[PDB]
Amino acid sequence: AQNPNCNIMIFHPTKEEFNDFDKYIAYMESQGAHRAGLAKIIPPKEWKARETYDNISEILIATPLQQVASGRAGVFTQYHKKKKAMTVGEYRHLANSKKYQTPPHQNFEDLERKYWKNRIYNSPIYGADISGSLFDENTKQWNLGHLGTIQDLLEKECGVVIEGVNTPYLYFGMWKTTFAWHTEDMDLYSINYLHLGEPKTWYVVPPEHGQRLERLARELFPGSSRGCGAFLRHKVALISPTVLKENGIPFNRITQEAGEFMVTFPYGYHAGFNHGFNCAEAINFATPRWIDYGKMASQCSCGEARVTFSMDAFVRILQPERYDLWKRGQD
Ligand SMILES: O=C(O)CNC(=O)C(=O)O
Ligand SMILES: [Mg+2]
Ligand code: NI
Ligand SMILES: [Zn+2]
Repeated sequence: AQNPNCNIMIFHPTKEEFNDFDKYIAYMESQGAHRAGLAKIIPPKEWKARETYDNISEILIATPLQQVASGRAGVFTQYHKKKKAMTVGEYRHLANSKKYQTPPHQNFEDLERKYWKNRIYNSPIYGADISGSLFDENTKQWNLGHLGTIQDLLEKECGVVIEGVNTPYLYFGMWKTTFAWHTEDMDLYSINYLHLGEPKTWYVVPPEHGQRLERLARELFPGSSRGCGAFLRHKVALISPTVLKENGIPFNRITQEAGEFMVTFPYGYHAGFNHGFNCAEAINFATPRWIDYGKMASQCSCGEARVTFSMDAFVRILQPERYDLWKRGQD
C-alpha cells in the first residue's frame, strides 16, 4: 500500500506531465497521495497562471464577511457578519492597516503559534466565495475555469445526464482569516491555486480517519451536534492542532505559498488560515473514484448548510433515499 502513514505529498510535474490534468491526478493517487487528504502541486517553471496581477483592484467584493469567534482559543466557532461592499483595492488597503496586518514574526511556525494563541480576540474580514477566475484564457494547463465538469463526469461514469454547472470561486484573505473544519460538498475533490500574496496554512485529517474527527467534534460542540447530525457541513467549527494531538486525532499540516496548487481528496477534512493579504481561486471536481464517496456523503438537512443549485442533482441521483429530507432542508 503506497503512503501508509498518510503523509502530505508534494509533486513537481514537468511541463509535459502538466498537460493532462486527469492523468496527473490519477498518477498522484497511484503514489498514495489521497491517503493524506491533501497534496501540494508545484507547477513547472515554464508555466504561469496569467501575465501579471497589476490590474485586479477593481474586482468587487459584494459581501465581505467579518469572522467573529466564540469559545476558547483552541476550540471555537465563527459566525460571518456581512459588511458593506468594497473593491479588492479597498480590501487590500484594509488588510495592510495597523488593525488587520500580519504582526512581526520569525518564521511560519512562530506565526502559527500566534494564530492559535490570539485568533479569537480579533475579527478579520474575508472576501470569500466570489464567482470568477483570474486564469488567463490562453493558459491551457491547470486552468481552473477549463476543467471537465462534475456533471459530465457523472454522465460519463453512470450514464445519466443532469442539469447544473461547475464554476470557480475567488477568495481574498487577510491575516487570521479562517476556513473551518469541513469536507467538500458531496465529499468532492477540491483544487486551490494561490494566485498572489501571503501564504495559507492547512490542516488535514486522512480520509480513512475522518470519523475520528467527527466523534471529537460531537464531544466538543455538543449543542451543535444535537441540532444537526452533520453540523460540520455548516463550516463554523475550529479545533487547534494542540487539541487534536491531545485527543489522538491523526492529522498533518502544510503551508501553501503563492504559485502553488493544493488538491483536497474526497472525505479529507481540512481547515486553515491566511498569513496576510492574499488571493486564491478554487473549484470542486470529480474523478471515477469520487462516485462511491458521493453516494455515502453525509448531509445537513437542518437547514443551516444551504448550498448550490447543482448539488440537487447529485443528491437526487446518488442518494435518492435522502433526497426528499435533504430538499426539505433547502426549502
Ligand atoms: O481557501 C479557503 O478559504 C478555503 N478553501 C478550501 O476549503 C478548498 O480549496 O477546498
Ligand atoms: Mg480590476
Ligand atoms: Ni475546502
Ligand atoms: Zn445542519
